Amino acid sequence: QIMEPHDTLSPAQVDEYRKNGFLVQEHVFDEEEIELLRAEAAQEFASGGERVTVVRGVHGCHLYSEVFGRLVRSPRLLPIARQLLRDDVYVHQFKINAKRAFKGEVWEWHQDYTFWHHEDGMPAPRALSAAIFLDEVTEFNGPLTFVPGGHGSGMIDADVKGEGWANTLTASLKYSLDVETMRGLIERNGMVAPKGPRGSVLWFDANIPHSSVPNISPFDRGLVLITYNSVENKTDVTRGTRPEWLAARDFTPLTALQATSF
Amino acid sequence: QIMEPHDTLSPAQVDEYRKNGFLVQEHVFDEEEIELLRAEAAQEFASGGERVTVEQNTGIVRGVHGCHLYSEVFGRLVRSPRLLPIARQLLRDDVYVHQFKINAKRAFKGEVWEWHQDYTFWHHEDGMPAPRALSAAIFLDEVTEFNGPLTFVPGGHGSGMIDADVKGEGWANTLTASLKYSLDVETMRGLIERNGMVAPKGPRGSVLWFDANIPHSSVPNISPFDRGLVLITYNSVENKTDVTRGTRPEWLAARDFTPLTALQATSF
Ligand code: PRO
Ligand code: PRO
Ligand SMILES: [O]
Repeated sequence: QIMEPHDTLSPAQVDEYRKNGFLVQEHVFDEEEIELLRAEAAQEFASGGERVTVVRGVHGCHLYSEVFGRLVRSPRLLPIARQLLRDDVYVHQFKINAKRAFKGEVWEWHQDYTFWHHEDGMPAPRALSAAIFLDEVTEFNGPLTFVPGGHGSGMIDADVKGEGWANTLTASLKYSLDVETMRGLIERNGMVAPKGPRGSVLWFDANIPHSSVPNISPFDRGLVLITYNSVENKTDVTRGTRPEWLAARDFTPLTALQATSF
Repeated sequence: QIMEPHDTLSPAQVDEYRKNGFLVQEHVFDEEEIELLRAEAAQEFASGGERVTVEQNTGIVRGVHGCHLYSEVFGRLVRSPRLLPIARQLLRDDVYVHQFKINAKRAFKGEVWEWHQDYTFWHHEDGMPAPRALSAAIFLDEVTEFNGPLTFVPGGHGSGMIDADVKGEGWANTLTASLKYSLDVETMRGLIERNGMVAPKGPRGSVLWFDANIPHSSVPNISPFDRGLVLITYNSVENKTDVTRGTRPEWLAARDFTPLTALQATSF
């Protein structure tokens, strides 16, 4: 049996990712693959316990689901994560954010790296996320929205609340960026809400500022977000304040899935 | 502590490798690094027992095989971030070491490596199913016109596996001036009449990457200068050898197909 030889990003693609801080590959996974992933997302939402947020999200699924454990090692994903981070990689965080059709809430503006630095002791922004589109992403279903190029200022300040981790993945974020600081960013750089079909992957930088609106449409916007971190860039588990299902502690380099008879 | 971020080949370098079947990177390893590998190789030639090979005219060391399984330095070398990312890149897979060898081609007495394709041996002796494998040749010495460089038919990998005369049962003659599978002189001449011959050169510390199926050879070294090469053969994990048609020991043909991971920078 045969896995297709690993495909990496073109030099132009890499350049676009570096410039903008994000990049879309369309139709990475086919419909049958996507349906498998949706079914498993549904299992995880139904049985996740304390790993579910209210359903707003579920976290850490690759540690509990075999299908998700295999996904993060996929030859469609792992080679590009390696290429972009220029290292072996492991999964820092895994989450599925079901931005539900009628009543799907905001994600206020944030840089993931701000959270991961302060909550988990990640030392540099040498990480990225791959967001798999379980549904078509349009203007109307609350797309992920970015300031392009906004990753190249490093972190930028954000006020904190809670002496806990509970408010890290709510509508009200622990480290959001204020109206003024965003107005600045937006006035200079733009806003972009990249779009795509079911099965696409949206790659984005740990430090790019991003957000998403409420879901207007009658349509869902299920995303599977896999955060790859550089093994060299492993988080300092002695600054770590969160469970494994939010911030991994096993830094074993991932290997790609090979084709087997089962 | 920090390893330099993984460097891979440019698209132009990769196009050159696929077209010619070989590619030189100059000055990959520095002098101090080469010197560590030189000293470890001297240790393996002195302690490798059955894994050592001698030139016929003499008792002088021709080569030692399998050192990554016995030497910790060599076990780490194959995982080096100067090497592993490029092997993964060119083979478009995770990889593992099929074969490891050090070929000391001494200053006045190194003998011939007759024309051959590595893949022919690996396919028939070891059960490698396709030529999705490559060798990285580390130059422990400057490779010049005069110290018996590996010499290739550029582009000769792309007309598949050429047919060769088998000589005998088993494998001891896979490592000799007398090769088990050497090439039909009439097809050699053909290959060469249409493709030519090239002996890549470079300074100490360079790496010469070459395709598993590229016809290659080397002449004797009659310079006053050694040509020590550390040759690491990476194979794609998908392309793992069929260990059920395998005729040779571990130190010629690996059986552990665990994907290699890169060495990280630690405090020791
Ligand atoms: O707490 C976290 O790490 C994720 C990333 C930003 C939103 N929630
Ligand atoms: O026997 C082998 O496997 C190597 C490749 C060709 C010459 N010796
Ligand atoms: O060879």
